[PDB]
Amino acid sequence: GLMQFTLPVRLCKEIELFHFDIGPFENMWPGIFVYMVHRSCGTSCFELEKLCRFIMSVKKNYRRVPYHNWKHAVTVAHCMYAILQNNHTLFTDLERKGLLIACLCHDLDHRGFSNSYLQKFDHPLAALYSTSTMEQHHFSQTVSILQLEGHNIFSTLSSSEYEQVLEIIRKAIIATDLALYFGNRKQLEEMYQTGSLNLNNQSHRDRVIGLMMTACDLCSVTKLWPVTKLTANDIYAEFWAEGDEMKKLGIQPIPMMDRDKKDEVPQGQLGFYNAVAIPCYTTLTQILPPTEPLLKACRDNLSQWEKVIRGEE
Ligand SMILES: Cn1cc(-c2ccccc2)nc1C#Cc1ccc2nc(C3CC3)c(CO)n2n1
Ligand SMILES: [Mg+2]
Ligand SMILES: [Zn+2]
Repeated sequence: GLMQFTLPVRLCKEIELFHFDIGPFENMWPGIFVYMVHRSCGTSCFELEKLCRFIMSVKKNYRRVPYHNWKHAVTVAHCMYAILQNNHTLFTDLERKGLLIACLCHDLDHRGFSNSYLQKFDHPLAALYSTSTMEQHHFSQTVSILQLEGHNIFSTLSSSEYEQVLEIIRKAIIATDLALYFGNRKQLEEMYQTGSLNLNNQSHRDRVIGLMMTACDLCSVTKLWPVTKLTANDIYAEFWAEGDEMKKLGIQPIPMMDRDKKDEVPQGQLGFYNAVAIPCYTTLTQILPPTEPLLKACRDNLSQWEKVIRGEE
């Protein structure tokens, strides 16, 4: 009832900042997430015994892959927490509630392979879900954990609030499909610039929550350089394993996934910052001005990749 979660001082302060790293102590990550729900949503959003049981089933359903693991789930939710705390009054009670959960769940049961590798391997999930294959699976796994006994953290919501919150979570998780990001950002750019962007238009809110989801999902490019650079090793560890598997199916993988083309990593990061990360955080900053630190941190890391190329590290 009167049972606040507290963090040591350095964490209590740094968790409010966009560039926070949740640290290497896995056993503190659930405490961090509950702390964020309590401050973002209130101590009354969720029955604590249910939330804790839900967090631990979510954790169990993430796998020990190098990048798309439980640490990423909690990192992406912390970024969403920072956006919600710096844009307090722009979001409904239900949006606050759905989005942190969506972020914790957005990569449930990921195997460390792209939608592309599933389709070329001809994985059962690719016939059940022809587009956003893994992302429809992540949502399906979320609804499964919600229907386990003692796990329905949304039990107190009305029939119709429950359905809105599962619909916010479904669109939030689908939007983490980066193939959908490009179109969704282009539309958001045009609506903002011609002045048509309207946050009372539910289809516009959808778009805006989708862009936040892409921003939170890519938030490793907004950390301090030593965090960003070591995360790149985890990311390439998956991409190269998928490369290996492509070659096993008789297919030349794209260079990004070819461990034989390691040399050209720095130049490939530039591509990614310019083609994906910078545009994402630019459009997000225009629509939500208090998210600017994400843009500035991204630009700092692009500039660190330029330095890697010029032999200066
Ligand atoms: C487009 N491309 C081409 C090549 C390439 C070409 C030739 C030889 C070697 C590599 N590499 C890339 C790349 C990338 C990439 C993709 C997703 C992603 N998410 C994140 C953080 C949010 C987690 C990072 C940053 O690490 N990334 N980075
Ligand atoms: Mg994903
Ligand atoms: Zn993700």
